[PDB]
Amino acid sequence: SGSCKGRCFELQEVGPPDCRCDNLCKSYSSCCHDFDELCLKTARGWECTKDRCGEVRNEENACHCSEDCLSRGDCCTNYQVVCKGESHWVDDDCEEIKVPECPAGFVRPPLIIFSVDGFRASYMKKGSKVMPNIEKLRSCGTHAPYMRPVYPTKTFPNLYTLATGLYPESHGIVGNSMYDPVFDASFHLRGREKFNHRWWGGQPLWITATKQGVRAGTFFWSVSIPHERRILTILQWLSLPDNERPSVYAFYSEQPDFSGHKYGPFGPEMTNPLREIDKTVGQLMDGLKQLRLHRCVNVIFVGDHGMEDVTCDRTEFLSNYLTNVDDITLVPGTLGRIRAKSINNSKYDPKTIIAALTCKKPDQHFKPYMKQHLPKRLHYANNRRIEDIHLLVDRRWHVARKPLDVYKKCFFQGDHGFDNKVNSMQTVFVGYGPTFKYRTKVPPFENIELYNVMCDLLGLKPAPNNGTHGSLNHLLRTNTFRPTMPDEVSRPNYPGIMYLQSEFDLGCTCDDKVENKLEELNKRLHTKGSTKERHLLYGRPAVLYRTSYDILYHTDFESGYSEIFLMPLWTSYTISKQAEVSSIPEHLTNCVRPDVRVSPGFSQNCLAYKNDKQMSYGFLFPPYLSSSPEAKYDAFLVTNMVPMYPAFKRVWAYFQRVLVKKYASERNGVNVISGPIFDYNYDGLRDTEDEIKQYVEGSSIPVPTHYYSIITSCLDFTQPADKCDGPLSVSSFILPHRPDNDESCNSSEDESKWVEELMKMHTARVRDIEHLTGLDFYRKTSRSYSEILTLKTYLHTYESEI
Ligand SMILES: *[C@@H]1O[C@H](CO)[C@@H](O[C@@H]2O[C@H](CO)[C@@H](O[C@@H]3O[C@H](CO[C@H]4O[C@H](CO[C@H]5O[C@H](CO)[C@@H](O)[C@H](O)[C@@H]5O)[C@@H](O)[C@H](O[C@H]5O[C@H](CO)[C@@H](O)[C@H](O)[C@@H]5O[C@H]5O[C@H](CO)[C@@H](O)[C@H](O)[C@@H]5O)[C@@H]4O)[C@@H](O)[C@H](O[C@H]4O[C@H](CO)[C@@H](O)[C@H](O)[C@@H]4O[C@H]4O[C@H](CO)[C@@H](O)[C@H](O)[C@@H]4O)[C@@H]3O)[C@H](O)[C@H]2NC(C)=O)[C@H](O)[C@H]1NC(C)=O
Ligand SMILES: O=c1nc2n(c3ccccc13)Cc1ccccc1/C2=C\c1ccc(Br)cc1
Ligand SMILES: [Ca+2]
Ligand SMILES: [K+]
Ligand code: NA
Ligand SMILES: [Zn+2]
Repeated sequence: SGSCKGRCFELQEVGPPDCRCDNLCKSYSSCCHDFDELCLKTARGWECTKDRCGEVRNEENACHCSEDCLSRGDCCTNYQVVCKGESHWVDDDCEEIKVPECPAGFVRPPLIIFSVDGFRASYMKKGSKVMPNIEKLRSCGTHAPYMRPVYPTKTFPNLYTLATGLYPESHGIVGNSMYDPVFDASFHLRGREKFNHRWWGGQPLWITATKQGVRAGTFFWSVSIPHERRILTILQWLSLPDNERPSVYAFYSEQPDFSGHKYGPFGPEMTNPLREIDKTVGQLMDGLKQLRLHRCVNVIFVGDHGMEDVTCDRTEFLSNYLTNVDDITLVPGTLGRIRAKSINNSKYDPKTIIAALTCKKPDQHFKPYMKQHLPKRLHYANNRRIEDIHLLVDRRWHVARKPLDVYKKCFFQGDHGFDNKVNSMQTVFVGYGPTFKYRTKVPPFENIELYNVMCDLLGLKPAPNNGTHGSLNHLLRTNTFRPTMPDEVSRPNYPGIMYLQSEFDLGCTCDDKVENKLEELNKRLHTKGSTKERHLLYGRPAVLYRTSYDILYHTDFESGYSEIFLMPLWTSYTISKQAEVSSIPEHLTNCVRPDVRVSPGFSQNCLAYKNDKQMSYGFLFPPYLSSSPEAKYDAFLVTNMVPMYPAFKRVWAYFQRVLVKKYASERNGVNVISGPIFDYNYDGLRDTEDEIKQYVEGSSIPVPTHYYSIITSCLDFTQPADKCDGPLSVSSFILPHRPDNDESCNSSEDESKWVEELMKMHTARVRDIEHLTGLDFYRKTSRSYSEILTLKTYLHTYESEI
């Protein structure tokens, strides 16, 4: 029942039930009666015209062109241009901002986040003729060719990842629609439930700012408040006295996502929304220039996801695959999440659901997965709000439950939400200001990294998050943060020859007993690690947890062998361009040899594989790439051996026999690090031994859930991988270790038609492998630590050129 007299867009929300005057009161139905009148003035528009100059202050107007307006901080943004012969910010040549140029009483440069919904990366080039302000920010500041959103590429997961540096599985907003079985409640876009704190995990920037005594603009805007009013409110706040003025502000545009849904990413109707966005960027920058803040403020221009072409006719229906579609609830669209419609119903069975959706039609436009089998690069499993069954939907398609759902809910021509590697889902980043570099292009990066940077730009300490602090230092002219290498926790043992053959009772056999001062002196040095400079190019990986392990040297490879897990944690080898592929000689098919540097009790044994009818075994260093007939015997040590389902042996064998040699050919040598991963609780983090759910039958040999490889070479491919003088190039994958090849609909064909495709799907960052293994790679290089962190966050996507 109170008033907004003197409180328009107040910075601290008042306590109920007293009427509010902040930028969120409309959204709550709690604004004061006089809010529209005082706080949402519209009279005469947003632009000073040639006959408003010098006017007599009329308080009814949206903005002002009177003489006192500069003092009141409430001029129209073009006031100086129309009235005082000033130029627009965009018409001025851009001058490097080598230091902040701020008015007295600014403790730090303000940060302004300008986030735009559905702003696809290619808009920067394709719409460049109609966005001269955005294009000036882009070419004068720092920009990436594009920014990778998180999965699912929806609005709320992505804007909250931008604010927290966390994966949605961690922050808890895992879609635009959710059901939380613990709270027994649902989250929807439309509604009031979305405003309930318990949905929102982690610690977003504005709460981080406040706990550390940095004042934050009320970030969020009720939808009806026009963009021009949003801008003038931000400029008004920038004129508050120093003890009241916030240090960070956010502006959000519903465009071009809104129009993109109706017309498609490139519909001719899309030119106008892009013009309007630019017009708003113009207004801000002219307003900052009026305030003399245009060389003081850091501006971030940032999208949450792109937009793809999607129409009604490209819908796949679960009714065409399942009889009894009514026993399920589907969260539909560009992804699918399936649960049981009722919990008292216990004839529902997920195993049978997946089977009925697996490779059922020649042209099938979605693939079912249990969430824990999804590619690890999506990080989309460790949350009770993520349904066990998940449908990865092809770009350009929708999934729905029944046809009735589509024609009664064509209407739309664009959508988003797909796999975050998809070109059309990529978005933008431009940073402009004293803290950002001048005319700098940086490589593409993931939006999870920005929370640390925004914290850096504000002199704040980030809450723990999924960014890699320091990986984006190359954006910044000056950085608060200088990262340091984590300390090694366990140091290795270097065993010598300690055991006699006959002490081993492993049920292993080898046709080996056919073999001299020449090459026994040589193999002695091979076991001391003579060729180790060749095979271990960037130093040994550090182990960052408490464990017992051995470094084992060989002619062709080096490994860190775990006495706890009975297998290597990592194996490292170099394959030059000139190296040859040989076969496994017939007599050595089944050869496994005891390793006399490791005790029987810390060794695997061949019997358990004999007795485990579902489980076989493979090697980490591939015997196919042994450098000589003699070196080949090393490849058959029991300590190079790991458990593999026969179905996965097809995959692995093809990688080792064919793909490794191909990459060495194409890249001029490669260094390969391979190993097992254990993630039974699907949290993207290394399991301890008491978390292992599967052992090779009647033995303490744990079964990995995944196998990784990290393949490194020289970015300058004219240099060989073992002789690189410069930056490195990397690709990695995390392959799921599965007893069938149901994932690949073409598996019954030759490996040359499906294996590489599978590997591409399971591409990973070296950083993903680090979390999953507790190792730290690239410890000894000539490169700067910041450059290495960037390499570790790199993802090889196998999409074409944007
Ligand atoms: C990406 O980055 C993130 C963030 O860094 C990584 O996620 C973190 O990972 C940690 C290790 O897994 C995990 O540690 C947990 O913490 C449990 C308690 O956590 C609660 O408190 C958190 C802190 O909030 C406060 O933050 C600051 C301090 O920093 C304070 O000043 C404030 O006061 C804040 O309140 C909080 O973040 C967390 O939030 C979760 O839950 C909320 C409400 O339910 C949700 O809103 C929110 O979304 C979070 O939910 C996520 O996390 C949970 C798992 O925590 C997950 O299930 C969800 O899916 C979702 O993803 C909490 O409120 C603590 O219980 C754990 O301790 C157990 O394990 C240790 C092992 O050392 C034992 O020693 C210990 O005794 C204990 O075991 C006992 O309980 C066990 C299980 O119940 C049981 O088995 C056993 O028998 C024992 O009795 C552990 O320390 C962080 O919580 C987590 N943080 C976040 C934000 O998720 C993530 O790993 C990264 N991803 C990758 C791939 O790298
Ligand atoms: O005015 C709005 N601000 C926002 N959203 C709106 C959605 C509809 C109408 C208005 C709004 C969606 C959103 C979701 C989750 C987290 C932040 C935001 C958000 C801005 C933002 C601020 C700071 C950062 Br950092 C990132 C995003
Ligand atoms: Ca785990
Ligand atoms: K077997
Ligand atoms: Na198959
Ligand atoms: Zn949208």
